[PDB]
Amino acid sequence: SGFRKMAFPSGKVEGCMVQVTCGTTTLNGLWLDDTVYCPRHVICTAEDMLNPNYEDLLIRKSNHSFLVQAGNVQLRVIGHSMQNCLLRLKVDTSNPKTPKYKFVRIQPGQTFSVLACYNGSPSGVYQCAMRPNHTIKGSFLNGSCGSVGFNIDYDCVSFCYMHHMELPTGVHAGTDLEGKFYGPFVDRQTAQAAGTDTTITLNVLAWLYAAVINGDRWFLNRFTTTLNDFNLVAMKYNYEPLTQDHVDILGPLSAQTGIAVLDMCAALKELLQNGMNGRTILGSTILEDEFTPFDVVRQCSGVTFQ
Amino acid sequence: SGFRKMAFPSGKVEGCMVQVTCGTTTLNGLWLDDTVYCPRHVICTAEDMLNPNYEDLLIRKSNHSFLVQAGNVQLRVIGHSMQNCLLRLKVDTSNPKTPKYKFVRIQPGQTFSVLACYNGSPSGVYQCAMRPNHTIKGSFLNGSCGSVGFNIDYDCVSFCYMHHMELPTGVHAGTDLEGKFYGPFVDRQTAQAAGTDTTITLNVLAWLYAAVINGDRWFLNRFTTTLNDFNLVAMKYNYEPLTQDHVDILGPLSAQTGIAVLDMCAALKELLQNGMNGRTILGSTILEDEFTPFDVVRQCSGVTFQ
Ligand SMILES: O=C(Cn1nnc2ccccc21)N(Cc1ccsc1)c1ccc(-c2cn[nH]c2)cc1
Ligand SMILES: O=C(Cn1nnc2ccccc21)N(Cc1ccsc1)c1ccc(-c2cn[nH]c2)cc1
Repeated sequence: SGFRKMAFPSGKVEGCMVQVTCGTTTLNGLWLDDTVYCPRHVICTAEDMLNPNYEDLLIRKSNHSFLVQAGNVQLRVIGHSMQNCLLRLKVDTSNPKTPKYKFVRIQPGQTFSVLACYNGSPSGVYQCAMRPNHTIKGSFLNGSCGSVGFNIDYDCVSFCYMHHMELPTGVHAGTDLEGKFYGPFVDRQTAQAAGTDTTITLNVLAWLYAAVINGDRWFLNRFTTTLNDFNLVAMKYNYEPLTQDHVDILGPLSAQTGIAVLDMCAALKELLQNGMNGRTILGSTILEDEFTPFDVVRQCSGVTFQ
Repeated sequence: SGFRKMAFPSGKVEGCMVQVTCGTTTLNGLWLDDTVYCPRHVICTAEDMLNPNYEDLLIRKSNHSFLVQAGNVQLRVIGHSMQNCLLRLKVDTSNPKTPKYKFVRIQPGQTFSVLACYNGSPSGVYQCAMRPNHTIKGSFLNGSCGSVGFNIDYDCVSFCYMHHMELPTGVHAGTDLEGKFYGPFVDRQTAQAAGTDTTITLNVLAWLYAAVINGDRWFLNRFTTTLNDFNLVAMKYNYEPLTQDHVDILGPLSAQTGIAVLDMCAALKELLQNGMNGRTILGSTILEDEFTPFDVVRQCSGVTFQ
C-alpha cells in the first residue's frame, strides 16, 4: 500500500554523466559508446546568448577547444558536430558503463525521471511530467544544463530529455536527445515565456483509479456522463478535453476496479463542482495530474483492496 | 529555481541489492563486503509469523538453508547469525561494488531515500521522512521486505532503514541496519498500530525559508512571537513544540533570508490560524513537513531571490 511520486533507479544513467568544458563554460554531458551529447550553448559566452549564431560560433572551434572529464579521467575529443540544439563530441574511449538505451521523444502529459547533475556529478533524482505547455516543473540551479530525463523498461534506458533553460516563471525547458526543443522555445535570449497550461485529465482519472485500487471509494457517485457533458465541465475548470482515445487507455484500470470510465468521469465532475469537502485522496487535498495510467499500473497492486 | 521531493542518486545502493531465499520465502538483502543483511522473518512460514521464536526457528537452519542470488550469480552462504531483527549471512564472495558506507540510526523528522526492490531487482526510488510516530509513508507491495533507506554524503552511503512491515493503516515499519526497530513495533503478529502522529514543526519552518529563498514573501507579517506563545498555538494544531535547539538549527536559513526565526514562527502561527486563503507556497496548498533544514540548504540556491 501507499502511493509516492517514484523515480526510476538512476544507476544506469549515473555511469553516463560527464563534464564538458569549452573556455570558461562548464556543463553536463551524456557519454554513450564513443559519443558525448551536451547543450550547444556550451560554446557561448554569456554575451553570445543574446544573439548567437551557432554555425558561426562552432566553425571557430577545434576538437581541442572541448575538454570532457569522466570522473577523474580526461577523454580526448576526436570529432564534433551539431545536431539541432545539441553538440555531439566523438571521444577516443567507449563508455564501458553504456547501458542498453534508446532515444525517444515523449509526448505531453507523459512522465520521466530527472537526474539533476552539476560538474558531471549526479546530485538528485525526481519524477517530472511534461506539461501540456511543453515545460517541466523541475528543480535546477545554474550548472544543471545537460542533466537528462529518462524512463527504464527491462534494463533499457529510454532517454527523453536534456536540460537547456529556466524560463522567467521558474519552470524548465529542454530538448530530446536529437536536440529538438520540446515546445516553441529557443536557445537564445528572447521574450519567450511558458504558454498557458492545463490539467492533464487522463492522469487525474488514472490517479482516482489508483485511490480505488488502494481501497478508497468515498468520491464515487451513482451518476454517469457523456464525453460531451464531461468536456463542458472540463473547459470550465481548465482541464484537457477527454477523448475516446483517453477512455480506451483507461480500459485496464477500469477492468481491475469494475468502475466504467465514464462513471469515473462522473465522479471527477462532482469533485470539480463540489470540491473535496476537507477530505483527501491518497493523502492529497488536491487532484493530482503527474501520474500516467502506466505509472499507476507500475506502482499499484494488481489486486484491488475491495 | 523550483523545489521537488528529491532522492539521492541510487546507483551506489543498486549494486548492493540481492535476493535471499529460505524454503518458499524470497525477499531482498543488502550485500556489503562478504555480508548479506536481510529481515530475520525470511526464516518464517506465513503461520510462523503468528508467534515466532526466532532463536528456535534459526538453530534448525544450516548455511545451505539459505540461497543468495546476486543478479545471475549464486553466492555460497558460509556463515549465519541473528543481530536483533536482522539475519547476517556470510558469503564466499566480497561485493566488488561495495561503496564507502556507514550504518546510522536516523532520528524522527529526518529524511532518507528509499530504493524499493523486489526479487533483488531495484524498481523505484523516492524520499521519505521518519514520522514522529516512527513510521514512514512509503509505497511497498508484498516482496519489498529488505528494501533499504539511505542518505549519501561525498560518496559515502549512510544506510539507515531496512523494510520489515506494513501496518494496518498502510504505513511502513522497519529497522536500522543493526536490526533495531524504529518505534515500538515487533516482527510478529500483534494488535500493533501506528501511534498518533504530529506535524514536524522544524521542517515546516525550513520549507517556509525555502519559499523565501526562491523569491516568495506573501505569508510573512510584521509580528513576532515568544517560543511559549508559539507552542500554545502549535499544540492546538497538532504541531511538535518548538524548542531552542530547533531555533538554533534554523540559524543559517534565517541568516540567508534576514528573517529572524521567531518572525518566521509568527508567520507560521498566522498561516495556522487563518489558512492560506486559496494561495500556494512552492506550488503547495498545504504546509509541507517532509523537508529538513539540511534538505533545503542542499537543494536551494545559496543566493536569495530578493
Ligand atoms: O536558463 C538558462 C540556463 N539555466 N538552465 N537552468 C537554470 C536554472 C537556474 C539558472 C540558470 C539556468 N539560461 C538562460 C537563457 C538565455 C538565452 S536562452 C536561455 C542560460 C544562461 C546563461 C548561459 C550561458 C552560456 N554561456 N555562459 C552562460 C546559458 C543559458
Ligand atoms: O507487513 C508485512 C510484510 N510486508 N511489508 N510490506 C508490505 C507491503 C504489502 C504487503 C505486505 C508487506 N507482514 C505482516 C506482518 C505479520 C507479523 S509482522 C508483520 C508480513 C507478512 C507475511 C510474512 C511472511 C513470512 N513468511 N511468509 C510470509 C512476513 C511479513
